[PDB]
Order: sequence, then C-alpha cells, then structure tokens
Amino acid sequence: QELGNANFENFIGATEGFSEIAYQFTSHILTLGYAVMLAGLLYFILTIKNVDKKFQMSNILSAVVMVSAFLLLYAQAQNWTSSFTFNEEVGRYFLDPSGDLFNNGYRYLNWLIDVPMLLFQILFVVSLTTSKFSSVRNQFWFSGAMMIITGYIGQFYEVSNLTAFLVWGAISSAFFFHILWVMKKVINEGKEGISPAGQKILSNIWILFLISWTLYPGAYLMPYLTGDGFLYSEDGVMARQLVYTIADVSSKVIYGVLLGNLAITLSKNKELV
Amino acid sequence: QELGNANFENFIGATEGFSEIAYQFTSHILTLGYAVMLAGLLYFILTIKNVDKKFQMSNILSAVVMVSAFLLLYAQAQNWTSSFTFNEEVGRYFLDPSGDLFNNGYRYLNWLIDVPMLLFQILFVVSLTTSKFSSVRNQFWFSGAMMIITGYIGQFYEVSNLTAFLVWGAISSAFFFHILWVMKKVINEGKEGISPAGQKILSNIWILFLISWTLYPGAYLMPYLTGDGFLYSEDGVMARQLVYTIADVSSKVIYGVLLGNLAITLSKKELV
Amino acid sequence: QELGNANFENFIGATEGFSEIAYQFTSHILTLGYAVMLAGLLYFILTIKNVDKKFQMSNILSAVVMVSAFLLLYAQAQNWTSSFTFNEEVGRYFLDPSGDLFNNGYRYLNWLIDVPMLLFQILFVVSLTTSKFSSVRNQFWFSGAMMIITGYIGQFYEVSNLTAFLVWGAISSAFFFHILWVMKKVINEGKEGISPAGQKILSNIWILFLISWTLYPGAYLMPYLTGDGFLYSEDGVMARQLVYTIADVSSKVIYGVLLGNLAITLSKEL
Amino acid sequence: ELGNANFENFIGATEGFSEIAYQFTSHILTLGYAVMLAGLLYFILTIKNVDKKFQMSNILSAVVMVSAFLLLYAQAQNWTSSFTFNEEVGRYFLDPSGDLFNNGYRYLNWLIDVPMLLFQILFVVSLTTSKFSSVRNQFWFSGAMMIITGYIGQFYEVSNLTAFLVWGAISSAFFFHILWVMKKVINEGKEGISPAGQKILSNIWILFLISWTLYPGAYLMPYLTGDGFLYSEDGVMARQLVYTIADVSSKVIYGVLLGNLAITLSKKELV
Amino acid sequence: QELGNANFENFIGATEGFSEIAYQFTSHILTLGYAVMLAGLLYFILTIKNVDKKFQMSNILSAVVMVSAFLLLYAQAQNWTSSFTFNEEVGRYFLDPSGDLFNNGYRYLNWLIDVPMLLFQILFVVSLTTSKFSSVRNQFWFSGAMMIITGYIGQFYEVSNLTAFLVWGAISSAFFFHILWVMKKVINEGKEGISPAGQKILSNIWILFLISWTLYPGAYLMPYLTGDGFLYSEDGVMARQLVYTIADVSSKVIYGVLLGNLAITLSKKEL
Ligand code: NA
Ligand code: NA
Ligand code: NA
Ligand code: NA
Ligand code: NA
Repeated sequence: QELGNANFENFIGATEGFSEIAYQFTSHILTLGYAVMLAGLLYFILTIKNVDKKFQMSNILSAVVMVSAFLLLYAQAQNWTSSFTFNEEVGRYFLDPSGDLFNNGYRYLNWLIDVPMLLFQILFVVSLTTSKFSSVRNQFWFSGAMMIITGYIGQFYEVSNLTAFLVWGAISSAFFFHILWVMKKVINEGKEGISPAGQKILSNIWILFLISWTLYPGAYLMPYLTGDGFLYSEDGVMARQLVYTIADVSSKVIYGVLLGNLAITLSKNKELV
Repeated sequence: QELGNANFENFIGATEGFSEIAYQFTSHILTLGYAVMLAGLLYFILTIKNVDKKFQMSNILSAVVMVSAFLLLYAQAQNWTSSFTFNEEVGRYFLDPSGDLFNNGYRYLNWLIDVPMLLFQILFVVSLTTSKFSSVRNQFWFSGAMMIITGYIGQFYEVSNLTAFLVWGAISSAFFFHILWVMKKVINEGKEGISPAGQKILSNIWILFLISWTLYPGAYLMPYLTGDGFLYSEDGVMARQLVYTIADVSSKVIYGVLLGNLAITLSKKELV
Repeated sequence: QELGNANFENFIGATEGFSEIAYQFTSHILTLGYAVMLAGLLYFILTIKNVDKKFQMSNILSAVVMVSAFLLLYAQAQNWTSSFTFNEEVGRYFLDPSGDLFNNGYRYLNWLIDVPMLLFQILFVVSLTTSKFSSVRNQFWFSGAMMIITGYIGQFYEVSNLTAFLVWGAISSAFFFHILWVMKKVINEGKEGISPAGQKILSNIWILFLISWTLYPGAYLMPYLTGDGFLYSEDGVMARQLVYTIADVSSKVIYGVLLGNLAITLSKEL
Repeated sequence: ELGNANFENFIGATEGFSEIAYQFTSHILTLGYAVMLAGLLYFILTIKNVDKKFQMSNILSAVVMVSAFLLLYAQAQNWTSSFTFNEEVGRYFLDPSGDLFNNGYRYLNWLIDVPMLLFQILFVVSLTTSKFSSVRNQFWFSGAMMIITGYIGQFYEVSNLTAFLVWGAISSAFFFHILWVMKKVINEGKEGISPAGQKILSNIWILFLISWTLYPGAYLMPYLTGDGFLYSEDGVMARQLVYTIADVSSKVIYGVLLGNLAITLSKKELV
Repeated sequence: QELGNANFENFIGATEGFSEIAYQFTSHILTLGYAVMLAGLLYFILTIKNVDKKFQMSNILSAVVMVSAFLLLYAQAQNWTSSFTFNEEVGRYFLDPSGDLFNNGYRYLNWLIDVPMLLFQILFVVSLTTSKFSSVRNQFWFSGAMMIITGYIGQFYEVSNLTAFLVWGAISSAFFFHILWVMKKVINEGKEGISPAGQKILSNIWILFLISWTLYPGAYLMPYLTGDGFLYSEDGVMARQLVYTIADVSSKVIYGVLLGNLAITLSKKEL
C-alpha cells in the first residue's frame, strides 16, 4: 500500500513482485559488486610500491575508495535480499515491510567519499600547466557535492513526483557537466610534457571517465528511459543495478588501475610489462 | 507506550513515526559515517611513513581513533535500522520494541576513547613552551572524561526530565570550556619555534577544533533548539544525526589530516 | 510447487527434502570451499617476495582471486543453510521459502572476476612468441565473459526449460573450447626458451587447467548425467557442490601455486 | 527454573532492566571490544619502536588484544540477545530464546590473556636471582588453577552460595601466589636500570595490583552489599563496568607501559 | 523424534536436554577454540622474520592452518548455540530444529586443509637424509586424506549404525598408524646433523604430535568410552568438545610454536 517517496523497485515489488531471475540477478550483481571492490582494495594496497613515492598517494586514495565502495555495496546487497521475500503460493518475491523499503540513496551519500577522492587522486599523478592544483580541487569538490546532494534529493521522488525528479536531476546535471569540463582540462594539461605511452593512457582514462560517469545519470533515469514502458518493470530494476555495477567497477577499479599504470610510466626508472 | 528514560528519537517513532525520507536519510548518514572512518583508517595507516619518526605516533593515534569510530558508528547504524520498522498501512516507520530502543549512548562512550586520544595526539606534533606535557595531557584526559560522562548521563533524560538534562549538560559544558581553554594554549605554544606555514596549519586546526567540537552540544540540544518547535520532530532527528556525522568526520578525519600535514611541514619532507 | 526458473536443488528440497547426511555434507563442503580460499589468500600475500619483481603481479592476481572467491563461497554457504530447514517429523531438511531459493548463480558471477584474472595472470609468468600479449588477453577475456554469461542464463532453466538449458550450455561450451584453444597455444609458446623443470610444471599446469575447468560443465549437467536417474536426487546435489569445490580449489589455489613455483624457477631456487 | 545461572538472568527474569541499566551495560561492553581492536592496531604499529629483543612483548600484547576483542564482542551480542524490551512496562526482560547470559565466556578466555600477560613482562625486564622458566611455569600453573577454579565457582553464584565461596577462596590462593611472584619480578627488573625505567615499573606494579584485584571484585559484586543495593540491575551494571575497567587496564594500559619501559631500555627515547 | 544419521549430541539434546553448565561450557570451550586460533594467526605472521628465509614457509603454513581453524571453529561455535535452545519451563536447552542438527563433520572436512599442511610444514624446517621430499609429502597427503574421509563417513553413524561407525573408524586408524610411521621417520632423519638442542625440540614435537593427534580418535569414540555409560550423556558431549579443543590447540598452535623454535635454533639467531 502507501509507499510514499520511495524508489520504484518497491512499487514493482509490492504489486507484481519479482521473478526468480530478476530477484536472483539483482542480488548476484550487487554481490559481484562488493567482491570486486574488496579485491580491488587488495590490489591497490599490494601495488603501492610499483610507482615512485610521489605517485603513491593515488594508490592510497584508490584504496580509500575501495573501502567505501565495498562497505556500501555490501550493505546494499543485504538490503536487497531483506526487502523482498519469496511468496510460495505465487512463485515470486514481494516487498517485505519488516525488511525496510529498498533505496538507492545509500549509494548517493557514499559518493560524497568516492567522487571527491576519484577527482582528487588524478592530481597526484598528472602535472598541471595553466590550471592550479587547489583551484581544480575546490572546483571538483564543490561541484561533486552539489551534484550528489541534488541528485540525492531528486531520486526520492522518482515515483511520487516526476517534476521534482527531473528538476533536481537537471540541476545536478549542470554540476556534472562542469566536472566533465574541468577533468578534460586536467587530462589535456597532464599530457603536456610526457611520453606518448603516457599520453595514450590519459586518453583512455578520459574515455573511461566520460562513459563510466555518464552511466550514473543513466541509472537515475532507467525506469523511464522507455517512457509505462518496458523498463518500468523488473527488467528496469535489473538494468539499473547492472548499470550501477558496471559503472562502479569502471569508474573506481579500472580508473584506478589506469592511473597506477600512468604512474609507473611517469616513474623513473620503472616501465610497464 | 512506556519508554521511560529514552532518547526522543523513540518518542517520535512511537507516536508519529518516520517518513520514508526521514528514516532512509538518517540511515544513509549513519552509514556514510562509519564508511568514512574505515576509509580514514586505511589512509592514516598508509601515510605513517610520510612524516619523521618522531611524529609517527600522531598518525598511529589517528588510526586508533578510526578503528574505534568505525566500530561504534557501525553499531549505531545497526541500532537505527532495527529500532524502527515499516508499517505498510500508513507507510511510516515506527518504534519496533524487539530491536531495542534507540540510544545515542553508543556514540558518547566512543568519545571516551576518541576525546583523550585526539587531544593527546597533537602533543606528539607540536612542542610546548611554558606548559608541561604531562600536565596538559592530564587536564585533557580528566576534563574530557567528565565532559562525556556527564553528557552521557544527561542525554538519558532529554525527554523524561528536562531539568536533569540541562543541568548535566551545563556541567558538561563547563569541562568543555576548560578543554577549549587548554587547547588554545597548546596551539599558541605550538606556533612558537616553527615556520609560518606550520603556524598557518595550527590556526586552521584551532578553528576546525572550535567549530567541530561545538557541534556536539548543538546535537545534544537539537530537539529543543526551536522550543514543541519545528525540530521536535523527525526533522530534528535527521538534523541531529547529520550534525553528529559532520562533527565526527571533521573532529577525527579532517583534524587527523591537518595534523599529518603539520607533521610533514615540521619534518626535515615537504607538502604538495 | 511453484518455483519458476529455479535450480534443481530447490525441487529436491521442496519434494523429497534432504537427508541429514546430504544436507550436512553439502554444508560442510561449501564451508571447506570458502575456508580454502581465505587460507590461500594469506599464502599468496605472504609469498609475494619469493619471486622476481616482474613475476610478482601473478602472485597479486592470485591473492585478488582469493578475496573474490572467499566472499562468494561464503555467501553461497549461507545461501545453502538459509534455504533448507529441518522438519522434526520426518527428519529431513526441506525448502524454506523465507530464506530465498538456492541458486548457484552467485558462483557464476564470481567467475566474471576469477576467470579473466586466472587467464590473465599466466601472461605475467611466461613469455609469448608468435601471438601478442594484448591479443591473447582480449580473446581470453571476451571468450570468458561470453562463456560465463551464457552459462549463467542457462542454469536458470535447468529444470523449467530443459531445451534452453542445453542450448545455452552448448553456446557457452563453444567459448570454453575457444579458451582451451588459446590457452594451449599460450602454454606452448610459453614452453620455448625456459629450462626443463619449467616446461614440466607448465605441462602440469595444462593438465590441471584442462581437468579442473572441464569439471564446471560437469556440475552444470550433474543432475541429468544419469538421466530421472540416480543423480536426480540429493545425491546429485551433493555431487554438484563437491565437484564445484574440487574445481574451484584446483583452478584457483593449485593453479596459483604452480604458477608461483614456475615463477620461482624462472627467477632463487625451489 | 534457571538452575546454575548467573545472577543477571534472575534480575532479568523477575524485575527486568530499566532503559538505563540495559543501555549502559550494552554500551560498556561495546566500548570494551572497541578499545581492544584499537589496541591491537596500536601494538602492531609500534613494534619497531623498541629493540628487536623487546618486540615479543608487543606481539604478545597483540595476541591478547585479538583474544579480548573477540570475547568482548561476543559478550556484547550475548547481552543484547539475552534481554528483550517489553513495551507494556518499558523494561528489558530475560528472553530465553537468546540463551541465558553467562560471564563464564570471559573466564575460559583468560586462559589466553592471563598466561600471556604474565609471560610478556619477562621479555622486557631482566631477572636477577630468579630463573625465566621457573617464573614462567609458576605464573602459568597458578594462572590456570586460578581461572579454572573461579570458572567453576561462578556457575553457582546464585544456586549454591557455599560452593561459590569455597571455589572463590581456592582461586584467591592462586591469585595471591601470582601477586607474590609478580612483585618479585618487578623488584628484580628494577635492579640496574635507569630511574625513568624504575618509575614505570612501579606504576606497572600499582596498575597490575589494582586492575587484577578488580576481577575478584566483579566475581563477588552481587553480594558486595550483602539482598543489598548491588543485588539488582545496579550490580549488573557495576559488574560489567568493573570488568571493562579491569580489561582496559590489565591488557591495554599494562601493554602500553611495558612498551614504554622497553623504549627506555632500548639503546630510542620516550617522547 | 526422527533424527536419522546424526551425532549423539542431538540425541542427548532432544531427549534429556542440556543443563546450563553443559550448554554454556561447550559454548565457552568452542569460543576459546577459535579465539586461540586467530591469536595464533597473528603470532605466526608477526614472527616470520625471526627465522632465516628458508624456514619461513613453516610460519606461512602455520598461519594458513590458523585461518582455516579459526573459520571452522567459529562456524562450529555458532552451530552449537543455534542447535540448542533454552526451555524456560524445564530449565534446559533442547534440540531446536530450525537451527539445524549439530554435526562434528564440519571439523572433519576442515582437516583436509590442516592435516596435509601440518604434516607438510615440518619439511620446511628439518632436512631429510635418505628419503625424498616428494615421496614423504605424497605419503602424508594420501594417507591424511584417506584418514579424514573414512572417519568423516564413520561419524555420521555414531548412533544409527554402531557397526559402520567402528568399521569405518578402524579403516581410518589404519591410515593413522601409517602417518605416525612416516612422521617418526621424518623426525629421526631431521635429528641427523643438528645440534642436540634442536634434537631435543624434535623429540618434544614427536611426543606432542603422538599425543595430540591420538586425542582425535578419542573424541570420535567418546560417547562409548564407558560402554549406556557415564559418557553417553551431556558429560560425554562436554568431554568430546573439550578434547577437540585441547587437541586443536596442541596439534596446531603449540606444534607451530615448537617448529618456530626449532627453526630459530637452526637459523644462523638464538631463542
Ligand atoms: Na529475500
Ligand atoms: Na528497520
Ligand atoms: Na538450515
Ligand atoms: Na535486546
Ligand atoms: Na541456543
């Protein structure tokens, strides 16, 4: 019944319920999510000394982000399985009040760790030319926080009030665009003065960044990307968490690995294998 | 509903209940709280060797605080989610007896670890002049203990007895002012004998300490800061936990980072 | 009896139930599973420096795989004990809806981490010759992904739609054969130049790889390997989890140890 | 019908616990295990602050922390599962499904802590006329006997007062022997070291004497005021408060002081 | 009522039930068990560098055994407390279906890690003379696995089929003697060419090994060691888990510590 300002996963769960496939996949993909993060934490810790001292902060901040991501995805995995429970007579999983409603907002507030750190860490690997370290940092952190907070507010209304949903997301999108702007600037300046091999890694980082970060606004909109459409369903629920997981792995783990490799490159006298 | 000497979160949850936003936000913010601490733990451990040996005890102590803060904030997060349970009829979360009442007391007793350590660790980075190490340490430790223990007793009565609440709070404040007094002295003496860049960091630390520590009494009084005011509601519950989380992150993590940076400047190693 | 697209473990659980020996053994073997992985993690971390710097990425990748494996086998172990509950009247464990249906899928998405990593780590130990580092990797990774993803879809139908089960299994099997193809090529190129002890180990790694990886298709089909036969029963359920656990220990822990030993010979003496 | 159970369950089964009694007890158990895990990190991270020959003492502190953390963590959960809130009267009552609460968990775990704590001082100080192995054996035997006898006794703290007292008395005898040996060890360790080192060892002795004596205090607690004030939720709170003060003091502070002594004895200076 | 092929713990628990002391003790001893192992894990990790590089694999293997033993003993502790639940009307803990039946087999399959590793590790400390590393290792691993698997099968029948219980146990014991035979040869060869101090430690390791490992077959038979006798009861239940815990600590931790000490004496380092 009355769900109020809740995520659409609950409305699907309280009305149609989820098939075995939809319920199991979502639980598996979230579990895959946190396993990758913990493993990633290990990777980043064990490779600290593969780069020169001054680049090591980047490994450290990658680890920091792994810790946050693992904790969150682990909790979000337990929340999924607590929120939906098998009805034997129907053969589907339905909303289970005593489990709490499912809410993606857990992710959002944790981005207050992830986003600032991911943006920050590249500043310990590349060299700026025109732009100033503290200034890029502050721009990254202000815009990151605003983006997140406004998106956080909006997602609570994804069902109860489409207008607020779309307005807060548009506002949040403005801050996102600024971030893309500043990061492209940072990538370019970071290319100045370094080896082709290093420039190549930076170019890959920019494509990865652009695509992986754009997946998140995609996950925000997922339920409506097909207009009472195909995605406003358990299919859209699965797709949302799939997109999140692909994005987390890409934006966090792969991103950090590439930065580490750029760092090996820029290090004397170390080279990639 | 007989709740007795319980925090006001339980009275709101037992009467009005919590909206989806109030219950979820409070849970997210408590969850961000403990995630920050475990993340911070890693940071402080992995940066120990960025400062001269004589300063590394500050990093170690920052790490120790992170361990404690993670455990307690993790527990406090679980306390929140099991104390309130969704009612499908009206779509609000209400007090769930079988999960225990919710109490902010976990956090308070955490301070019994953290406060002594956070005040203690700056003494491993700065050098005192006219003050004696042991005498400062002792005043930090005693006044901190009394501040927290008196506040801890007091918060049990925030609803059941407003007079005891305020009187214990008032007493707690007196020890707080003493710690502020002692800390400013430590910071001033620490400025002596070090470079201006170091002095600049200590100034930032003092302002951070001042603002972040004052937030806690703010959180103490939160429900009544608007008088049956606007904050005597789920909004006040949200604001209280938000303020705690900001204060913990500031007084623990940012404080630790600034001390580490100070230790780097003082180290015969530079900043970026 | 409305289970939908669910693993056969649930049908057995919901109809016959499991004997004490069947329920316990399956619980014990899953438990040994995740204990071995955590044990292995510690081993691989502590022996990183036993090889030359350039080989150490393989040790690291082994540790990384152990983390992922421990977490998933631990969860899978809990999935098991949560899904089936003792009935005191007949002395058997039956399906318990409130605990969620049991699904092996946790284990399949684990493979998305482990498979790409395992195939990858060998390239950090041996030298290629005619084919390039990036091309092998990319074929390993693409083929592994497709293998896992098609097998994953297939296992949901292992009872509800036998055809889908077999088709998806076959498609998956194609990418598997492709992987076996590239790998043997990798093993072969890797044998050139190195001492005799090293080629031997590699030959073992290849036998280990071929057997352990073939075990997974066996577990996939287990319940039907005797046709409603002997393995379409709790005995089939025990066998499947026993085979997964042997496979996983072989393909990740034993495989990793050998690669480590190879790296020591190419460095330091055993 | 509770049987040979700790008095906590009798209070919990009849009068119940107030919000403050129940919350405090849970909080103090939680502080306890948090301190232990924090301490584990401290002792590991400071190993290299003393000469190699002293580092075993850090390692043994770490060992004790692992032990104390696990047990206090378990006991914290045991407390909250054993007593459940009753909404009609607003008190927490015994909840059998959670199991009866028992302090005996602590006792068996002292079979790790006690021997390791007594042992570790011998890797920091130097004996003079006494032998390392003899002091070790004395400590270890008396420690085991002290713990086992008390373990047995506490099961009868309500069901059989006489047994409770007799086993406690026997346990105390071994305790007194341990105090005797430790004092001899402290005195010997003072011979030939700097006054800074001697001062610490003196503090270690006072700390050791008070903190260890707190444990028999916790044992007797329900009866320390005779159906008195402490035979109630107040004595339940006090017993756990006392255990936690004792744990932090006997384990952490002790370990920190031994580490400081090791620094003074390292040829490394005390900040 | 209908238990099938289940350990006798479940039969006692379902018929007479467990007293507070029997239930709490068994829980306490299991908790001390996993606590010792995790503490051991730290010790072995933290002492690796106290021996020459060639011997450090023995530490690593000791650590491997600790992780495995902690995990299993922790799981088994939780299974004890969820399999038996308090009945307030009677004052005893009875079988609780929904917690699953209790089974020691968890422990047995865990040995497939510990046994091969414990046997293997001594070969990174001692030097063989006439025997080959590989042959000994293979003999240890094959006989170990067969010992475990045959015993594991046997214990499922400890109540439901005395005949199979003893037959499978007898078979298991055959492989056990073989292991004893091989280990004795390994210890004799390891004594060759080393200082008497080292020889002495090896002699202790042998006695420790002989005794601690033999405790396991004792635990297997425990309920019948006194014939419907004394030990077929909650006392036998207590005794069994006590013996496992003593055995695990001795065979794992103390064994591991002596090997470390042996490694130190052989290291070109002193104890
Ligand atoms: Na569920
Ligand atoms: Na809830
Ligand atoms: Na079960
Ligand atoms: Na409770
Ligand atoms: Na129980």
